[PDB]
Amino acid sequence: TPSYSLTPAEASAVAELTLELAAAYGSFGDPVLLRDLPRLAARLPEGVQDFLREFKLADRHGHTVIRGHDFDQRRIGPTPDHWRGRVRPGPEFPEELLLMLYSALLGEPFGWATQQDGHLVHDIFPIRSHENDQLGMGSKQLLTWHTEDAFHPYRSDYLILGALRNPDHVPTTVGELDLSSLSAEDIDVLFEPRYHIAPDESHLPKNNTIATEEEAARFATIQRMIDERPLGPLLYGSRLDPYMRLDPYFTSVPQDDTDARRAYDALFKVVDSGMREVVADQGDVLFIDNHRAVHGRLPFQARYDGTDRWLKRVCVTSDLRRSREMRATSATRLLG
Amino acid sequence: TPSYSLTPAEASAVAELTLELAAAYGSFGDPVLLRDLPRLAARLPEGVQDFLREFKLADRHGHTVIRGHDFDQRRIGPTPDHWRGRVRPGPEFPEELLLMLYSALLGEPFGWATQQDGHLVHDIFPIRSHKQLLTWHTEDAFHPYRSDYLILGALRNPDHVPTTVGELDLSSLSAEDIDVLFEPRYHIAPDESARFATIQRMIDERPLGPLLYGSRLDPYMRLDPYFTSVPQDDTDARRAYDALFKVVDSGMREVVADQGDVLFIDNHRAVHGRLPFQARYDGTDRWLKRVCVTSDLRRSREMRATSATRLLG
Ligand SMILES: [Fe+3]
Ligand SMILES: [Fe+3]
Repeated sequence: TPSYSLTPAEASAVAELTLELAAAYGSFGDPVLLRDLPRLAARLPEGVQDFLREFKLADRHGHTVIRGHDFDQRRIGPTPDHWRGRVRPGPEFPEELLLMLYSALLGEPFGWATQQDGHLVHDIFPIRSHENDQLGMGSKQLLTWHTEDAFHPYRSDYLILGALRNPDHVPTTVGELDLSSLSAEDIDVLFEPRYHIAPDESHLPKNNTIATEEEAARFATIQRMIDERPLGPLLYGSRLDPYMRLDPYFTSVPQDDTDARRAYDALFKVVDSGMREVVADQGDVLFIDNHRAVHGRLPFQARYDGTDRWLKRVCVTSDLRRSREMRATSATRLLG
Repeated sequence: TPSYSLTPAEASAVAELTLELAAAYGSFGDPVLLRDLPRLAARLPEGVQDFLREFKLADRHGHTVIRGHDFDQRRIGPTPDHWRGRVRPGPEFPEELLLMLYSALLGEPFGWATQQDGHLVHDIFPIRSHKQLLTWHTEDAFHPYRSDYLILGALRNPDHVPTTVGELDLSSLSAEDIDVLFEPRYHIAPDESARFATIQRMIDERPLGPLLYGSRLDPYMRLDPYFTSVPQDDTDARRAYDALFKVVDSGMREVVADQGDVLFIDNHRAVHGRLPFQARYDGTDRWLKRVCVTSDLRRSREMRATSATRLLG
C-alpha cells in the first residue's frame, strides 16, 4: 500500500502554513475559509498534492497514509475530557485546518447535523462516561469493521483521520477486497440487488422531530428506504475491480436466498482475513476510500488524564449537491 | 446574474499562463496534464478562482460568465470547416487548456466516447452540411451521469449570436404540481446514438424518474421536452409537467457569449438552447469550445472502460 513520508523540510513547510492560516482565519464558522480551502491546499508541498491526486485518480488502493507531520505537542495541549463545552477553535486549530486542506484536495468536507455540535472536524479521544460500548469516543471495548454508513446514498466517499497523539501506538484496522479470492459466480451474486442494508439508529427519522413539512422532506428518502426495504448490491462499479459497501452488523441476507448467503459468507471471510492494523502514530494522517476499504477500531484502556490518544476526523464527499434534499440550506455542509 | 470582468492585468496573466501550459504539455492525451489540472488552475488569478468557487458553493444561479479574456485571433486562426479528421491540438490549444483549468475548479472534465471522436473539448462552429425550431434542454437529461456543469468558451462571435438559458421560477407553480414532479412518473428517452469489452450497450434503460429533485423549496431540474413523455393514464403528472414546461419556456433568456467570454451553465439549475444563425462559412464564423464537468467521476465508473478514462460509453 503506497504511502508518503514527509522530509523534515516538507513537515516544517506544512506546519508553517497551518499556523499562518490558523492566524488568518477565525474558525470554520468563517464562510470564507470554506470557500478558500482548495486554493489554500495548493500551497501544500507539491509532492504531497501530487501524491494525493494520484491516489484519488488511480481509484485502486483503498487507503493511504502521509507520515511525518510536525504536530507541536506543547502548542496542542492536553487531550480534552470531552468535546462538549470546549472553546472553538482550540489550540489544535492548525491540525484541524490541515485536515480540511486535505479534504479539499479530495472533495468537499461535510458532516452530520446531530453529530458533535455539527463540527466538520470531529474529535476522537476517550470520554470516561462513554466508556461502555462500541463507538469513537470510547476505548475499553472493540469496534468491529465496516464501511461507514453503508446503507446511506450520501455516505462519505473518503475519511481522513489525523493522529494528534497516540502514546501507546494503538493502531486502526483497515481492510480491502482481494477480488482474486472470490469466485466469478459469487462476484456476480454480490453485484445483484439481493441484500438489505439497515440504517444505524442515528439515521432513523423517528430519532428527530415530526414538526413542519420542511424537515419531513429532509428525511423522506431515508423514510422511504425504511418503509420499502429495497434490496441492494454489496459490490458495484467495475466487475474487474469493484467498490464495496459492507457493514456486517446492519446487513441482512434474505433467508431463502441461498446463493446470496453463500456469496456473502465468502465475501465476509475474504475481508475479515484481509484486515490489517495500520498505526496512525503522532503526525500520521490516514486516508480511507469508503468505497474500497472497511475500517474498525481496537479496544484500549484509557488514562483519562489529558495524555490519551487523540485523533481528528473529517468526512469527505465527492458531490455535495447530491445530498441537497437532506441539507437545510444550499450553503450548509451538514446532513440532517 | 453575477459575472466577473477581468482587468487587462488579469487577462494578460491568464493568456500567459495558457500559453505556458500549451508549451509544457503535448495534448490532453497527456495523463500528467490531467493530473496537474487542479494545481495548475490554482495559478489563475485569485479573483477568478474565488468567483467561480462562490458560484459553485452558492448553488443559487443557473449560469455565470467570466468576461474579458484575451483570445489571440491571429494565433487562433480561421474557424475550421469541420471537427472530424482535424489534427488535435490546434493553434487554439491555450484556450482549450483554459476551459480545462476552469473545469478542474468546478469538478472533473469528462466526455462521451461517441461524441466528436471522444475529445474532451468539443467544437461548436457552423458546418457546411446544413424551418429551424427553437428548443432547449438539460444536457443529457435521461442519463444518471449527465454533466453537472457546462463550460462554453467563445473563441469568436462576430454577429453576437446569443445562447438561450432558462432557470426555474418556483412561485409560478403550485405545491401540488411540485410534489408530483418530485415523484418518479416521467420517461426521458436518450439523445443521438472500439469492439470490447462488453459491447457498447451495458447499463441500459430501466425505470420512470422525477423531473424535479434536491430541495423541495429550491429544486434542481432535468428537463428535455422533446424526449420527455408521461404515461397517458397519469393525468396528474401530465398536468404538472405542462405547468413546469410553461414556466421554464416563458422564463428563457438570451445570454451572449462574445469573443473572450466564458459562460458557465449549471446543468441542475438551468436549461440551455442554441439559436439558429446565418453562417458565412468563410473561416470567420462564430466558434465556441465546450467542456462537460462532473462533480463525481467515480460515480460513472460502470460506464467507463477503465479507471483512468474520462470518457463514458
Ligand atoms: Fe466507522
Ligand atoms: Fe445542449
